Amino acid sequence: RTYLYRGRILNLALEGRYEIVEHKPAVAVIALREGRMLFVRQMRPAVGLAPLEIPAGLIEPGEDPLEAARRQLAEETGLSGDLTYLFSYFVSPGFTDEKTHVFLAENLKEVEAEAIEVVWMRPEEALERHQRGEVEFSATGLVGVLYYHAFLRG
Amino acid sequence: RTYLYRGRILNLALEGRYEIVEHKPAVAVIALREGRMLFVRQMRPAVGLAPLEIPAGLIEPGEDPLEAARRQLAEETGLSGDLTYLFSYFVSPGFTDEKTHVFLAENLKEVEAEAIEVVWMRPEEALERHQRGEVEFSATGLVGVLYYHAFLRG
Ligand SMILES: [Mg+2]
Ligand SMILES: [Mg+2]
Repeated sequence: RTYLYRGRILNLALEGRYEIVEHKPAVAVIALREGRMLFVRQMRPAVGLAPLEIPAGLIEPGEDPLEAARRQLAEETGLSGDLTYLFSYFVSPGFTDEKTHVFLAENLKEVEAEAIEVVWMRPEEALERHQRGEVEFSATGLVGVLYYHAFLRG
Repeated sequence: RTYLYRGRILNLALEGRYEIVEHKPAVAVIALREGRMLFVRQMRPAVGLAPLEIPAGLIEPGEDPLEAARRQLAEETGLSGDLTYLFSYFVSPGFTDEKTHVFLAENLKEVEAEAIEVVWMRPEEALERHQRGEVEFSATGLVGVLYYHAFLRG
């Protein structure tokens, strides 16, 4: 593997003819309260709009997935809860190695009081708005919505 | 936006301090038959392993999402079916603009008879194997699994 670029959040390398973007692993947190899911929105220059996502971020040096999940939840929403590991996925294995570890958060407590907008919304409504073309989803946002519809309903 | 690299499936640009990877949009197809979901696996140099995915691929010039979905299903699995658009998502809006359009395929018919391995598997079993750390998921594979558990069960 030969490198063409070493950046802040990514490296661009060539492995033969394959173009590979190395990227730090990430975490995402699914949280439900009173039937609303905890979504967040922020300007995303890469896409030119603010898609509906769930608390997420990169895992930093020294941190493991669970710890990063805690930090991202607190830094983006000011909350903490009991986290449980759910599953993981590669965002787009065809060109990048970014892997995302998803956690479920329960018994949320506000521990703190912005570039990131906190958007509490019933998953049913998020799905409907998307179907109506009013909002876009990030992989984490869609995963949160589908996960809810599959195992957390009522 | 200034470009540092123009490749085959991606461009690397800088928008101020933001590192942005331009990528063609993609499609993914969820298909269930006799309780098994249509997964596919292939060597993915970017991740160094073969994660569990569902039929997917890039949308080529002149093609719209629905047409690309048809092609990817036929080229990777040799099947065709009645496709319905479900939803879309940005794989990782923090650095790339790759957007994936997901479709549901029903009434599958084999129209044709490999780098891509066809893996029919009950979603329940795919989820269990993943939980056991025996298989990894791509975003498309996980989305397929969660979608099934949420709206196609029985
Ligand atoms: Mg961070
Ligand atoms: Mg193709």
